[PDB]
Amino acid sequence: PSVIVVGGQWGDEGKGSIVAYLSLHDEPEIIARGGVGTNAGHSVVINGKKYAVRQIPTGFMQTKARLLIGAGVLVDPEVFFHELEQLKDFNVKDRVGIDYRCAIIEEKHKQLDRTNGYLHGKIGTTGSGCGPANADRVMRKAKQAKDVKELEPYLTDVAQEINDALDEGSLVLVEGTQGFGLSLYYGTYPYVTSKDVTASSVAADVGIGPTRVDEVIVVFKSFPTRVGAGPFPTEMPMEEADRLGLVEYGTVTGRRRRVGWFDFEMARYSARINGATMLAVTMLDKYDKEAFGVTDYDKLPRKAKEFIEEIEERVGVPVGLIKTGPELEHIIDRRDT
Amino acid sequence: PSVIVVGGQWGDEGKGSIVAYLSLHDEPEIIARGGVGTNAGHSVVINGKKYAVRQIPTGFMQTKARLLIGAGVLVDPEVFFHELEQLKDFNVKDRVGIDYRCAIIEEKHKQLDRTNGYLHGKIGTTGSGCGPANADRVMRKAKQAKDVKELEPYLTDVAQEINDALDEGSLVLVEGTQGFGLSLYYGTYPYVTSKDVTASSVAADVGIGPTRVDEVIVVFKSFPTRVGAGPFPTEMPMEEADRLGLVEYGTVTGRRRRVGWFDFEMARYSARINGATMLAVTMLDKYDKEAFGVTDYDKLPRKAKEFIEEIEERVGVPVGLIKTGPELEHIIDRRDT
Ligand SMILES: Nc1nc2c(ncn2[C@@H]2O[C@H](COP(=O)(O)OP(=O)(O)OP(=O)(O)O)[C@@H](O)[C@H]2O)c(=O)[nH]1
Ligand SMILES: Nc1nc2c(ncn2[C@@H]2O[C@H](COP(=O)(O)OP(=O)(O)OP(=O)(O)O)[C@@H](O)[C@H]2O)c(=O)[nH]1
Ligand SMILES: O=c1[nH]cnc2c1ncn2[C@@H]1O[C@H](COP(=O)(O)O)[C@@H](O)[C@H]1O
Ligand SMILES: O=c1[nH]cnc2c1ncn2[C@@H]1O[C@H](COP(=O)(O)O)[C@@H](O)[C@H]1O
Ligand SMILES: O=CN(O)CC(=O)O
Ligand SMILES: O=CN(O)CC(=O)O
Ligand SMILES: [Mg+2]
Ligand SMILES: [Mg+2]
Repeated sequence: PSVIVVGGQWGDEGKGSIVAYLSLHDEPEIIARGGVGTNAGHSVVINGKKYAVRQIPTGFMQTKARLLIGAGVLVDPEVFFHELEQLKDFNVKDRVGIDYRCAIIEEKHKQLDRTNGYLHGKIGTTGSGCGPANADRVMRKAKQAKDVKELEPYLTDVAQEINDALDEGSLVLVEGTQGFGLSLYYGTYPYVTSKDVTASSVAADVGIGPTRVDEVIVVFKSFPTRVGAGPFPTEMPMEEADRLGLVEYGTVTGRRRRVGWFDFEMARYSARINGATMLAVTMLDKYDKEAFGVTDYDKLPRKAKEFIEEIEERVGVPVGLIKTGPELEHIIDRRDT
Repeated sequence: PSVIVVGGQWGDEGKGSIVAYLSLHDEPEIIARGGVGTNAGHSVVINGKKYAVRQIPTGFMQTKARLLIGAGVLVDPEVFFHELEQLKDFNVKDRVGIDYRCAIIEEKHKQLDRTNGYLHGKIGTTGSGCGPANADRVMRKAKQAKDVKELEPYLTDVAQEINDALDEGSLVLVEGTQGFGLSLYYGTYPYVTSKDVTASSVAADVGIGPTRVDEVIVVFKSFPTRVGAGPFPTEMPMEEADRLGLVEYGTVTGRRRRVGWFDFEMARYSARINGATMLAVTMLDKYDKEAFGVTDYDKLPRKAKEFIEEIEERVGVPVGLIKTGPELEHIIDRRDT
C-alpha cells in the first residue's frame, strides 16, 4: 500500500516519531522523505536514546528499508554527510538514495536566510537556507544534485524506484515536513515555509500520482506549537506552558516553542484539505499524565478518551494512532477500528 | 467523482479543448484550474469561434458551472478582468471565484520576466511574470488576492467549495497548466516552468487531498511541441513541420512551436509519475488526415488506430479520449472501456 504522513498544525507534531513506529512495525520496503529540505527537525527516541534528523528520513532504524529523498526536496550536502556519520550505526549510507533532480542548498542561501531583516527578523525563518534556495530553484538558476560530484554515489531516480515498488505490491512510507499551518498556500502567509506541505504536495515531491496514494495520516499533538512569528488563535501565555510542563526547544534553531490549546476548527480544516484517511495524535501524556505509557485504548484514563473522541467527532476522521510518550513502545495502534 | 487534466509533454497538448468537451459533456458542478498562472494559453473552438484563456478555466462554456481558481495559482488582475470582458456572453463574472490566498502578479514581475537576460534570453520564459512572482511568493513577499480590493467581489475559498462539492457527490473537474516536460522537479531543468505541474501538484493547487482524486487524465498530442529553448529528443527540422503542416504559434507569445515526433519513452514516464488512469490524445487528424472529424473509433483509418494502440501498449495506459479536430464534436469518447 501507500502511506503519507503530514503535519496538521504548525509542524513539530511528532511526525518523525510516527514514521519511526510505522517503519519498525509495518516493515516498509521504501521509506522516503518529501517536504521542503533541512529546515525540518524530526526527533525520535530509540530505547532511551533521542535522535534528530533533518535530511535522512526518520526510519533509518529499519536496516532493511531503502531510504530515499524525493526530487522536490532540497538537499544540503553538509547536513546529508553529517547525518551519514551521525547514523553510521544503522548503515544508512548503503541504503540511502538522493534523487538526481533535487535542488542544492548552497552557502550563499544559508547566509541570506540567516542575515536578512525580513526572513530572519520578521518571519522569522530557520536559517537552513531552504527559503532562498527554492527562490533560486523557482528562478531556475539553482544547481541540482546531479551537478554535485560528491553526491554521485547516492544519485538515483526516487520517482521510478517508488513506483517500481508500488507495482510489486511493496509498502512505501512517505514522510512530509512541517504542518498544514505552515503551507505556503493554505497556511498563515507570510508566516509560513517556502512551499505547500499538504499531502498532495508531498506526493508530488517523491513522484507519486494522487491515485497511487492509499493512506494519508495527519499528525496532531495535544497542544499545538509554533516556532517563530505568526498568528496563533489558541496560543497560551508562556507561564502556563511551564506549569503544565509543555516546554520544548527547536531541534535546529533551539528556540522555544510557543504553546497553545488544541484548535479543533483548524484541525477539521487541516485534515480535510489533506484528504486525511487516518488521524494520529501525539503527546496525550502531556494532556493527561495518567495516560503515560498506555498501549491499549480502553485502559486510557477517561479524560484522555474524551479528548480522542472529541477530536474524532469535531474533525470527522478516525484516530488510528495514539502516542503516549517519547519511546517507540508508547503507542496505541487502533488500525483495526 | 473527481477528474484532473494534465499535460504529458511540454504543454500545448490540447488540455483546454479536452476540459472543454468534458465540461459540456459530463456537466460538472465545479471546474477549478491549477497550474502556475497566466503563462498558460488554453484554446478552444466553439462552433467555429476559437477562444483563448489564461486565467479563467476552459469550461466557461458551461453556464451551469462554478468557475474556480485554486490558491496555488498566480493571479494577474489585468488579465483576469480582460478575460471577464473577453467572455461576457457566458456571464463568467457572476460564476467565477478566486481563492483569497492566491498570489498576485504585479507589473514589476512582468517587466523582469520580459527583460532579464537569463529568463527571457536563455530559457526563454513567457513574460507573464509567473517566474518572478513565484520567487516573490517563495520569499513570502508577494501580495495575496485578499489584499487586492479590486478582487474582493470574487474572493472565495476554493478548497472549501471543491471539498464541499465532493461530499455532495458532485463532479469536480480540475484543469492544470503546461506538461510534464516543463515540471520544475521532473522536467528538463532549467528549461522548465516555475513549479511542478504533475497531477499531485495540481491537486494541491486547488485544495484536494490525493485520496480524493478519482481520475487523472494526461493529455498528449500526436506531435509534441516546445515553445522556447531546451532539450527535445525527437525534434524534427522546421522544414518537416511545414511539410506536415504542423505549424502552430504560441497562444500567449505568438512564438512558433518547435515540433517533434511522438516520444514514447517520455510518455510512459510522464504518464506513470502523474499516476494516469486515462490517456487523451489530440490532433490525430494531424497524424493522418483521413481521421479528421471521426467521432467513432470503429471508423478510424488503420494508420490512425495503430498509433493509438502503439501508444496504449508502449505507455501502458488506455486512451479514453481521442480528439480528431479543433471543434468540440471532433472527439472519440471511449471512456466506457
Ligand atoms: N512526551 C511525549 N513526547 C513525544 C511524544 N511523541 C513524540 N514526542 C517527542 O516530541 C518531540 C517533538 O517532535 P519533533 O522533534 O518536532 O518531530 P517532528 O514532528 O517530525 O518535527 P517537524 O519535522 O518539524 O515536523 C520529539 O522530540 C519527540 O521525541 C509523546 O507521545 N509524548
Ligand atoms: N487540428 C486539431 N487541432 C486541435 C485539436 N485539439 C486541439 N487543437 C487545437 O490545438 C491548439 C493547441 O492547444 P493550446 O492552445 O496550446 O491549448 P493547451 O494544450 O491547453 O495549452 P497549454 O495551456 O499551454 O497547456 C488549440 O488552439 C486547439 O484549438 C485536434 O484534435 N485537431
Ligand atoms: O520543521 C519545522 N518545525 C516547525 N516550524 C518550522 C519547521 N521548519 C520551518 N518552520 C517554520 O517555517 C518558517 C520559515 O522556515 P523556512 O522558510 O523553512 O526556513 C518559520 O516560521 C519557521 O519556524
Ligand atoms: O502553456 C504553455 N505552453 C507551452 N510552454 C509553456 C507554457 N507556459 C510556459 N511555457 C514554457 O515554460 C518556460 C518558462 O515559462 P514561465 O512559466 O512563464 O516562466 C518556457 O520554456 C515556456 O515556453
Ligand atoms: O523543527 C524545527 N524547529 O522546531 C525549529 C528549530 O529547530 O529551531
Ligand atoms: O501556450 C502558450 N504558449 O504556447 C507560449 C506563447 O504563447 O508564446
Ligand atoms: Mg521539528
Ligand atoms: Mg497553450
